[PDB]
Amino acid sequence: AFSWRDAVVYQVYLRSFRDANGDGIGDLGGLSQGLDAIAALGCDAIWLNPCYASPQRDHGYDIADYLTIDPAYGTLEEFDEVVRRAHELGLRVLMDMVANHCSSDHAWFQAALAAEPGSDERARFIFRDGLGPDGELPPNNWDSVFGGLAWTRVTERDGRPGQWYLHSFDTSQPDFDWRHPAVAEHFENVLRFWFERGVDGFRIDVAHGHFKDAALPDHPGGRGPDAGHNHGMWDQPEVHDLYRSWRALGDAYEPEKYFVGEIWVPSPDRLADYLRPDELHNAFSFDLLVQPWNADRFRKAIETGLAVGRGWPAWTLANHDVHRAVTRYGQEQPMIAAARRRGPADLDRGLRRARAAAALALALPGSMYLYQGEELGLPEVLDLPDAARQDPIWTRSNGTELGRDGCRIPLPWTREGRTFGFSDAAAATTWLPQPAWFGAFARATQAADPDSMLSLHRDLLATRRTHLRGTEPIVWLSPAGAEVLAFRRGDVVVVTNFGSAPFTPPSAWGALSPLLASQPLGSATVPPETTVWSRLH
Ligand SMILES: CO[C@H]1O[C@H](C)[C@@H](N[C@H]2C=C(CO)[C@@H](O)[C@H](O)[C@H]2O)[C@H](O)[C@H]1O
Repeated sequence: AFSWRDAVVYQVYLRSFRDANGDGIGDLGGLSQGLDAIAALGCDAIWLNPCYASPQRDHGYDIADYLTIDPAYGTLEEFDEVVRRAHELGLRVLMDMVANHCSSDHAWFQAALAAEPGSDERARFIFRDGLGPDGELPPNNWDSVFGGLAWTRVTERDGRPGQWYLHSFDTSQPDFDWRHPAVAEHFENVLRFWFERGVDGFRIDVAHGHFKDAALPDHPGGRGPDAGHNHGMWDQPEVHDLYRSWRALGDAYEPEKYFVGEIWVPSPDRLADYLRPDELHNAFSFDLLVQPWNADRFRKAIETGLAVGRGWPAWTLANHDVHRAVTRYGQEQPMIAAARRRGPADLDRGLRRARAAAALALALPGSMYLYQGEELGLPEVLDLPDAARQDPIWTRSNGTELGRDGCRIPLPWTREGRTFGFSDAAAATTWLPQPAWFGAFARATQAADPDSMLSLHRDLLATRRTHLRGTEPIVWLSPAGAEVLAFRRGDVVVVTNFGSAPFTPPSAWGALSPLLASQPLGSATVPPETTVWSRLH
């Protein structure tokens, strides 16, 4: 039967999955068409990046209406059909909860801008007087995650500059005041609304956000690279009461709803508090995602994930915010900055390592989140033309930080077609341009090739379901620091040879016959940069 503990979740970046309407934008009609492909791959659930009404200044994470689907993606009726079709295929459905902030076009925030200092409208956000004799300094020294100030100054109704409002992310994403009672009430209503439509749970955006220190103190570390975690801006005690309330709400349903947090905090003990039994079910294990190709760093990150997750963490190797794994591992090897390195990526090296890494991560106890396109071995499109970039990171850095658009390129479905089957002929230009070579990675081509990245993922998910029991914990076979990672789970032994020479496992690891491998191999040595799953006799 289905279990969240062992779920393999396909992350659907809807804008770039499949364009059924022919407007150049991935949409719900396209997702409906592609659900058969997700289930055939072997996945257990889908998580949709936010598809609510949004001006797309942060591509869905700036929400203007939490109770409606963006008209570019479809109607609520089409959404209901997607949910029922997914369910009919056995796929559970996670939506994306974005409650730290809303779009500046949300009706509440437009009302706040039009209201006076001290109004209730502004009290639902974080508006403060500026510092300096004319208020020209921001109220404190906080940085936007996307670069620049975390505050924007507004014009008051006398036409002169006045108060500033806080935005942890883009200027167009004002942060709520989570101490204002209307905010919590609104988000309980949002949860209930979507749960009523059969949504099975939420991925929680900025789960370390929502509450800040009520005094909004300056970060003593400053703005610089090694300023450190801004303790006043994130990860406050009140956020745990919030998740207790959401968990209690979700636990009233049968089956109970599911919550996975997107949490970025440095301390594993701080992270673990989000996963206490009355709070969130899980959180992405980002330590592994940011590691370079290195056996020792992988092992340490896996150890951290297993402790924080109490034995069944939520693993992921890529998402819509970081460089694709084929690029990360194909580059020369040296928090989130580690997953956004620039420089030449060797495609064959990156594909080899990405295959081995997928095979390793899918053997770990717990759940696994596959970002769309990773099952095709897509590289990051680093050479996107300047003019095509849309990520606020690009604009706010004046072009000195590339941003995330290179992992959001519309997927290739067929070798043929001007958009590689992402849309039909008659369709508008795609919202981000696909490179001329994307057709080489087409899903249909890979499905027909037993050696493809897609076929490897299909084999892994099939073998994971038949041979890997969720109740069997890791028994480490290799020692700390080894260049070859090896463990046993029940009667399956997993070996990842991170190095460039073949490796012969010591006979004490058992009498092994191979189940699958991320490369060819009929010997008992593990080829370079290869993962092998074997049955233990
Ligand atoms: C290092 O992580 C930081 O930067 C990341 C980009 C953020 N990720 C989420 C936060 C926002 C803001 O809604 C969207 O722009 C991202 O796509 C979403 O996945 C993290 O919450 C934030 O802590």
